Amino acid sequence: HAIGYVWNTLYGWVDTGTGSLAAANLTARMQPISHHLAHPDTKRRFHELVCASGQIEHLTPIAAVAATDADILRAHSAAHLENMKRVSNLPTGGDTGDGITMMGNGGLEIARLSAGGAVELTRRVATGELSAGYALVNPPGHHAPHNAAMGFCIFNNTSVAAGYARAVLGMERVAILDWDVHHGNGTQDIWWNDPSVLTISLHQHLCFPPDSGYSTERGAGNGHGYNINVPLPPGSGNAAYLHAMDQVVLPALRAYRPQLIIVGSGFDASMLDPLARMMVTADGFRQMARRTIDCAADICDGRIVFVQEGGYSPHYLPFCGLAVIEELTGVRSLPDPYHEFLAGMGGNTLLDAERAAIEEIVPLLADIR
Amino acid sequence: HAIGYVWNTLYGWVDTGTGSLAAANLTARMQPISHHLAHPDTKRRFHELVCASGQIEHLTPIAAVAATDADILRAHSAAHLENMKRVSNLPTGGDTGDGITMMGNGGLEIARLSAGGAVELTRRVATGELSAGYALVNPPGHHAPHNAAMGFCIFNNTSVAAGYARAVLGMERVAILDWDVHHGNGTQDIWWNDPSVLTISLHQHLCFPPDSGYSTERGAGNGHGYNINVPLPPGSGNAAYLHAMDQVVLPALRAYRPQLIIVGSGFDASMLDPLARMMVTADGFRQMARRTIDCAADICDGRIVFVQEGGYSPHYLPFCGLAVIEELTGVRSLPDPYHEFLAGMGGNTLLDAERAAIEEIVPLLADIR
Amino acid sequence: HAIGYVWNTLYGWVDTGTGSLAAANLTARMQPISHHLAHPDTKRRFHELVCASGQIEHLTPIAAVAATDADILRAHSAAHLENMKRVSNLPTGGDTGDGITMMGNGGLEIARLSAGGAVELTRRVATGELSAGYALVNPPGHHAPHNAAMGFCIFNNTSVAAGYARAVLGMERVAILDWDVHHGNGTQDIWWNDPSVLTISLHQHLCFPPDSGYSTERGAGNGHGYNINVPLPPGSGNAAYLHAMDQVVLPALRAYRPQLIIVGSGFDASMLDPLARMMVTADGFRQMARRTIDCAADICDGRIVFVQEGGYSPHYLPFCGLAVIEELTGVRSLPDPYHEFLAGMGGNTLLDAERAAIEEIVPLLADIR
Amino acid sequence: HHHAIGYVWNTLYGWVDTGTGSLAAANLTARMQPISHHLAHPDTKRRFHELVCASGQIEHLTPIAAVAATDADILRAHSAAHLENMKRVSNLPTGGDTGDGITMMGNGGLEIARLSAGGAVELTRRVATGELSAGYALVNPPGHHAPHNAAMGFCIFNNTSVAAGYARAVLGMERVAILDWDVHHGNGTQDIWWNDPSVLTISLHQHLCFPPDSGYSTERGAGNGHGYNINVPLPPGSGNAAYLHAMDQVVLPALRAYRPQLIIVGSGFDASMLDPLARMMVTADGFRQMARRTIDCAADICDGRIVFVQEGGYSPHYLPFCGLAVIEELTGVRSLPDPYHEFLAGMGGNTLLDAERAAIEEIVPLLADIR
Ligand SMILES: O=C(/C=C/c1ccc(/N=N/c2ccccc2)cc1)NO
Ligand SMILES: O=C(/C=C/c1ccc(/N=N/c2ccccc2)cc1)NO
Ligand SMILES: O=C(/C=C/c1ccc(/N=N/c2ccccc2)cc1)NO
Ligand SMILES: O=C(/C=C/c1ccc(/N=N/c2ccccc2)cc1)NO
Ligand SMILES: [K+]
Ligand SMILES: [K+]
Ligand SMILES: [K+]
Ligand SMILES: [K+]
Ligand SMILES: [K+]
Ligand SMILES: [K+]
Ligand SMILES: [K+]
Ligand SMILES: [K+]
Ligand SMILES: [Zn+2]
Ligand SMILES: [Zn+2]
Ligand SMILES: [Zn+2]
Ligand SMILES: [Zn+2]
Repeated sequence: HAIGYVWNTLYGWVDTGTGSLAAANLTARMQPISHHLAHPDTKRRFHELVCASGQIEHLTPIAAVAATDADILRAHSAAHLENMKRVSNLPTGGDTGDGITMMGNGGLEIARLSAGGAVELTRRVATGELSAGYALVNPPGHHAPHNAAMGFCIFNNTSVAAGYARAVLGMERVAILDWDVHHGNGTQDIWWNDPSVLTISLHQHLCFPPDSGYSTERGAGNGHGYNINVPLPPGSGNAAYLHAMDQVVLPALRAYRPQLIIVGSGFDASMLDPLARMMVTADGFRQMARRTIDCAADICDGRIVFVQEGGYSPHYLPFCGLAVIEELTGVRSLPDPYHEFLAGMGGNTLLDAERAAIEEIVPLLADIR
Repeated sequence: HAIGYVWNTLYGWVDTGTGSLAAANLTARMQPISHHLAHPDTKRRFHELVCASGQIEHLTPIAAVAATDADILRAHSAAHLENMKRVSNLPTGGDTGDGITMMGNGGLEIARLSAGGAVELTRRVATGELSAGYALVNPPGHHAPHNAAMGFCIFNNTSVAAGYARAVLGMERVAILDWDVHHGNGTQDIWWNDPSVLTISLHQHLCFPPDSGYSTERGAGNGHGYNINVPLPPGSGNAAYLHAMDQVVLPALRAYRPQLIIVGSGFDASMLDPLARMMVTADGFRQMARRTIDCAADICDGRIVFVQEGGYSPHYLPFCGLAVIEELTGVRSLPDPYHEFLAGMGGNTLLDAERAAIEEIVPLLADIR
Repeated sequence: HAIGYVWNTLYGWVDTGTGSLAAANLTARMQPISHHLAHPDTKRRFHELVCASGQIEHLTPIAAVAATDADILRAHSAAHLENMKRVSNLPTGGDTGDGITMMGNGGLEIARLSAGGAVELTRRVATGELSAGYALVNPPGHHAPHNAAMGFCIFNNTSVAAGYARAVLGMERVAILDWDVHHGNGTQDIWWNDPSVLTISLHQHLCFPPDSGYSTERGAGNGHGYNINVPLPPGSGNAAYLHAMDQVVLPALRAYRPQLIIVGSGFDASMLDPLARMMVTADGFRQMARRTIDCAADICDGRIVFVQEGGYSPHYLPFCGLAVIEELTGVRSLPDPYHEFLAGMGGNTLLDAERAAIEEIVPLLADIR
Repeated sequence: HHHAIGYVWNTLYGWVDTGTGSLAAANLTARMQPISHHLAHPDTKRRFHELVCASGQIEHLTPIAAVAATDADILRAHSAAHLENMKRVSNLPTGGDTGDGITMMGNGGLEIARLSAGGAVELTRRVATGELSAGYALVNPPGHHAPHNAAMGFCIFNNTSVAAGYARAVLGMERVAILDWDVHHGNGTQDIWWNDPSVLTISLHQHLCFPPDSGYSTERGAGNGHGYNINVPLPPGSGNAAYLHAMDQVVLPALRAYRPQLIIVGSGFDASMLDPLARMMVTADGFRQMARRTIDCAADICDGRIVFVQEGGYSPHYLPFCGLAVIEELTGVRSLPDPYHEFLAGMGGNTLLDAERAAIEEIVPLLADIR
């Protein structure tokens, strides 16, 4: 039991610009605002709560090491890397291609530290120095496919980490479990043809991106059957999420027998998130983390690495993230002060449409060898 | 003919404090934040868009007139009025009662101007000077019952306005249609025994408060049948809302034949709102407004007054509000720049559970004489 | 009689980006920040106080009308106008030339409204519809010379107004009195050879720009003697400023007999300004305004137009501006709540070095015909 | 190429709730509109901390955890009555002002005030007794305006006096110096040690900037403490030349005469060229030279024992570079330019003006009475 924790100051310095989502735009009458939806303060407040709560005293700080060009090229194209260097070199940075993904001047340095934080924690868990950990990285990763930045993501951090373990550590099988509320299309893309990385995405159906995350997207060639999408309807809460964990996610992991589990740990499924419509509470994320850590203990010697994805409530995300940290440390010392306010809103009964969405995926488990 | 518009600078000066929802609290480790969820910038950004878009050139600006004690006592108890001016007269103000509802020293001035904005616009529409209008007030109203402040609401603005229309203008029947995503419990309470003010609330079921808004809440005594709740499931979008408008709301208004329609116009049912889980877009709000305004044209010579309630997306609320203003002016000159991004997310299909929730209410129409 | 007042919502929407002064830059480790020093909220808070104080009920609101190409060319070169059109048309705008003055895409719209606010107010004062007024414009103007943007100024608003007054309003003489704390180098340049616009600048010596504002800069050719710089030492307060008004500025205006006085009204000489080291309080600005308005009454039928320049204290600038507005309206209804706090800090004694700096300018007065 | 340099930051220093006003509270009747960042908002000091980390300076520092100041610690500098009153405000559901109408605190805010004073104490404990050579305690809230019996001017407890008190009573040092270069007069520190020659208190400040009624050169202490308080009031517009002249002519000679066993620096950066709360012209290079001179003095006279403790400073833009310059002088690692250097160097302040010279000359005769 030693739990690694990655925070780098520059994770809080990501420049999301002066827009809300896209850039500010006078002709469209999109007024500038101080905090873009993805502003780094949300994740910084999570870090600061980790410290102020005293959880930091039970964690082993791990320094990020910047990802090299060669590290990035394991997961991404040369053109993509060149384009990110171009944008980062501009005097005020700029949009990276999709119109909602700003990088500041010099912001490539932070993207390298974000991917490198995930890699470094993976490395140190795999040696046995650490039993597990949480890499509280920013910018996020899971939307970025081989040849682009997308959806606030510059490089696919979890895929860079999985690529490292496969290339360097002699790991035959790795699983990436993504519970960010948005479809992990980038991760799905990168490993589409590859059975050596089982990619699972639990998400709100068609939330982002628009035309993806269907359960019929199962990979190709040798990789067919090694991508599992679990699209859930808007309004799904703890009961639906936990049913999905018990009926689909955990059985998939046990069938596949990964040697390492990487969690794309977003908190944008929270009850208070502006960028999705789900009803998960901190206690829901707690139970999700507890189940996944316990699964890792059973099947891969406890080797589990959490890597921050999205989440957009500066108010509530810190308590969602703290719950996961407490499940790693085993020190449960602070309440969720929003518990009683949120518990009365619902989401804790499994609805028939939620049950049916999960049942659609159960047959795909038979094809995991 | 002429459309009134109320904005007062002090609506943007409401001091929501340094907490997120409740106050910042060091022992709970709730870190202070610049913008409380209910910070006035959200509604100020709506006002600024009304101006910057050119909509202000098609509106007649109407100054708020502070609500008198006489005005406030038509909706509220003598003890409540005394208690707010007791609280406002305290050296730094204080707690109105529920732990999420601030008032500053002299913050009664803003509460009076908010209610008075609704009254003054009502007076000018109901007397025939204006055809209709929008009062972009703050603080909001609909959670304040006869004897208390609640859920960010000091006085029940729409009920103060309805009370004025009844007692001063001699209207025999008024309807208040509340499409803020939270249950209008305050409005329901005030008029509970009174068939002369038909109160309708469309809302996310049990979102806030956690214990009201059931469709069994129908009024009492002579008021029985003149309160209609339409609780909707989380995830409901444009399709559910428009189905509710056509199957329940418009028929209720036609059966009742109000001489004035007041709309409690919240935008917290929007797709990007943190404080509910609904999926309405600016186009949904546009169609809701168009339907209600056309109903008013048919049954009460177009006498319709919109009064701002909640809504918590500083990014997207301005476009939701602008769409409603455009339906009043008839000048549709600015695209919603979020439309394509949000359209893909859904909410645009009437789901069986949404339809069933609305169908439960249809039999209640028979009792509206 | 009537006092005109210009505010346009877009003046508050100028996007100053994510840096402090220059852009954020990660190599330099200049961390992004929400409010650039020149963020438009400072001027917006002045506008909001004009309204909240009740001064707006004593003012005649005057809509800004976009400055035309012909208007701009009375102060600037064809090349500069075309370059601003070029930068504003770029997909995400850009650098206007100096590395720090930026325009967003379509930002030319705001620059035209800023200059056009000054023009429209000037027209309506000159015709006698209004006796005087205040144009609370943004972006500012006085650093922009004939052939460039500079120091966050796109067009020289007061020179566009002066040029309009000369060519369209028939005025043979105009004076521009600039009491922004920084040297009005742009205004000086534009009218350098022209005795028909007397240009006066009171400023902190070498504050910005670093190499101009010496009292030896007196114009050339027919314009020799018709530019007057009054550089003052850091730490100069109410005593120095009022002595400079009494000994130099008012005598210059009286000797010149302008038909209109345009004031470049900055408040960055205030006691709490980050971007200069001067000690002027709201009462100092009040007295400067009272004196200049009274001078206008004596020499040009009261024709005086105030046009906003700089000022960077969001806390205190609103009260400095309000004091000027109160001298225009004659309604003195709110105290400066900082009065006692700032009065104790000094600046209210004429120091020998301050007296000496002002006495250096006196011989230049003899040459004004 | 350096010995161990202690550094104190605690997350809660960044969580001090300064409210919704500018200076005093927001006030509707006065028409003081609410604002996100109060002048004294903790982000300014947090931006300094984050630059220490992002610049790589943190790799050359020894992080030292704050230890909460105990009642006994606070009572070496303050009255029992003052300690008791800070508890009450700290219990209020949203906190409140503590006395003077500009000194906001929270429910629980005493926790942070104890951690601020305790950061100064803990660094002092480790520097004295030789574990560390020197250090910087980047604390918040600040200290120097709080006198024996009150909170004042954003200060709850007098952090540097709590540290000096510990050094005197617990470590048994006979002589301590507190050098305060925050731009405002250190009236609280002056008050606490007024009668006491065992703590030499020096304050460089803008004359009558804050408070409005103190900091004259005739305030020299009383009784056995007569001659062991030295004020150097300077005129508005004073810059690097004035401050370095003051260091060379008054401050450093005073320290050499007094022979303190420990030098505590009340390290504010509100004398900077871009500060809203004073009218001085010091640049980061100025603060660099001031720090270099003071550390070298400590090396000469008290075995290098020097503890910097954060006081004021209100430019979130520029303060981090001023603070970083001081940190670089402690580590000897000079890896980042001041990006404002050229912009500010043209503004002046680097020539000694006659009135500046005169203000400093007035104080030189007081050096004769330091025994
Ligand atoms: O955490 C995340 C980020 C998700 C996400 C990112 C960006 C989104 N984009 N929105 C817009 C809005 C308006 C116009 C164009 C695009 C939508 C979702 N996913 O994991
Ligand atoms: O627009 C609205 C918003 C209603 C609303 C009402 C109550 C809320 N309070 N939440 C909390 C959270 C934590 C602790 C106590 C209370 C938050 C939002 N009504 O229309
Ligand atoms: O009110 C004003 C302020 C003008 C002003 C002009 C230029 C400025 N440039 N500042 C920098 C700062 C850092 C690096 C380069 C340049 C900063 C302020 N003019 O009237
Ligand atoms: O760093 C500092 C700043 C001190 C400071 C002290 C007192 C201050 N008082 N401000 C006001 C302003 C308005 C009304 C009452 C009081 C403002 C600043 N001291 O070291
Ligand atoms: K795969
Ligand atoms: K996912
Ligand atoms: K009723
Ligand atoms: K409702
Ligand atoms: K001239
Ligand atoms: K000037
Ligand atoms: K002493
Ligand atoms: K001092
Ligand atoms: Zn996401
Ligand atoms: Zn609501
Ligand atoms: Zn200026
Ligand atoms: Zn200070």
